[PDB]
Amino acid sequence: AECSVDIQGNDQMQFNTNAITVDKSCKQFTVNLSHPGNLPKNVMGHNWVLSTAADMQGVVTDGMASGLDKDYLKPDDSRVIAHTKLIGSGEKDSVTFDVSKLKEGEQYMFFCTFPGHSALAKGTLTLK
Amino acid sequence: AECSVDIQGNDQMQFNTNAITVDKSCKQFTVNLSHPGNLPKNVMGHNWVLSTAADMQGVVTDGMASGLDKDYLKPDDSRVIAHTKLIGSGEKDSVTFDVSKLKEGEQYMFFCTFPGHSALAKGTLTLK
Amino acid sequence: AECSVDIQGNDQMQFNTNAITVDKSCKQFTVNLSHPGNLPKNVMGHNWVLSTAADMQGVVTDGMASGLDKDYLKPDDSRVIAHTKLIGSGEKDSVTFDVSKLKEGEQYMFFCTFPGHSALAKGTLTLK
Amino acid sequence: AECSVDIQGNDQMQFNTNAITVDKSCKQFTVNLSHPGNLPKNVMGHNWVLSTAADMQGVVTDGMASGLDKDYLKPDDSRVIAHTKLIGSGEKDSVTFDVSKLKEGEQYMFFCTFPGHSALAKGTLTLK
Ligand SMILES: [Cu+2]
Ligand SMILES: [Cu+2]
Ligand SMILES: [Cu+2]
Ligand SMILES: [Cu+2]
Repeated sequence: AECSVDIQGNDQMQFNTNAITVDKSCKQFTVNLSHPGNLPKNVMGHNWVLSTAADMQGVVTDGMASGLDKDYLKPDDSRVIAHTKLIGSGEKDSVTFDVSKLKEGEQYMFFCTFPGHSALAKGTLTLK
Repeated sequence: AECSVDIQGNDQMQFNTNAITVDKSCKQFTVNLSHPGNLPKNVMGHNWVLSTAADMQGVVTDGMASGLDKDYLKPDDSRVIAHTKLIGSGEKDSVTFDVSKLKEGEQYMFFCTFPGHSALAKGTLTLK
Repeated sequence: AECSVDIQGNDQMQFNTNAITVDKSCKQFTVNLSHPGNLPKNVMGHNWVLSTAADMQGVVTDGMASGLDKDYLKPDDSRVIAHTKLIGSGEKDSVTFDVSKLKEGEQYMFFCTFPGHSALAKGTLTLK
Repeated sequence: AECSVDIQGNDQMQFNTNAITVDKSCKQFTVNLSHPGNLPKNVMGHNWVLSTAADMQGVVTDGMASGLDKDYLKPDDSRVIAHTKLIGSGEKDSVTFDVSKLKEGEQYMFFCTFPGHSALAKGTLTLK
């Protein structure tokens, strides 16, 4: 709703939304991430990473290899189209990206690369 | 925001929120349920049912035994503090209840009784 | 035992195993799927689909959108190495595939494509 | 078989079984829990906790509130029949409990109380 959306990751390992639609008339899109819980990020940390559906698995695996101090994301990973930092309850982070990076007819997924969170903390994103 | 909350159950079998806090000032609390996907009621129907944490297994068990035709809810189930109807994508329902029916100190859960849905589609609710 | 395995998917959305080793000496491999429970296909159907971990997410998304008549799988989805049928309480289905469809140094996943189940009904398959 | 069982919690948040049968003639029952993968206790610890299916939601909730130094278990929780302690990969722990604490007929669930894991790491236990 407009060119930005507010996403929350909570203490049950879930995102409040599992589907995002990005309007073609948006030059950029902004994702605002908050964490509505009471748990630290060493325990229940969440980021919002975006890649094609096909790349999801790879990013996730490489990322949990990198650890906390690297936000569970592989540095200079060319498959991550856009991402937030990893936060804990009470923290916030936003990222804006170019909608011209996405393309009509490809399937993208967004998820949390923190170990195992991606089973539930994921959702589709489409250019519409 | 105020004495009411908007909950949405989607196609990935989840609620947008897994924690609700009802303020003591509320005379009545309202829940507005929605189904943002595009899957039908028979495949992915969702309801919002409230019971003490203690009663959740029974309501959910007795409920899935009841069937689609009965919104998967034991008719006249006494353990059910409040509930909506089961809806499919595109539909809505609300339920309002007296806060006098809840008590401080007790633990309640809200959940969906459509077969298997309460594993992910559930949450806590407290009178604070 | 041999080049086959017997797997059950219950009314709680769980397969009875998380991992399947496929011995390199088998020419064909056969999975015999059963569904212990009282819930029907349309409500709790279970299939066993196999793909590389990388292709899984897309198989799932595309299958969700295919409908029951299609066993929630996309017709002629080239990413599906093999699959059973969607079966409900009390039914059985088997499938046999050539182990040459499999390469080692590839991670495989098995899962059910029925709406919302893939988060719980999944496991790994390794050509060992 | 007989009076013990060996279960594993992996790095995908899954137990290697979803059902356990406790022979009514065993006088004590021992559960051996190990943790295969590569991740640590704070990112993916697993404990083995047993309670009636009724009491499960409440033990799980009071548990995550208890913190990692309490193994995500409320102490002296009268609802916990038996439990191991939380362990990371590479670890192991056992618990032997008195089969006279169980009653045939009544349903039991075992599960991990680590934040958001019980949704995936859970199963039933029956006295036979
Ligand atoms: Cu996360
Ligand atoms: Cu539901
Ligand atoms: Cu299934
Ligand atoms: Cu665990």
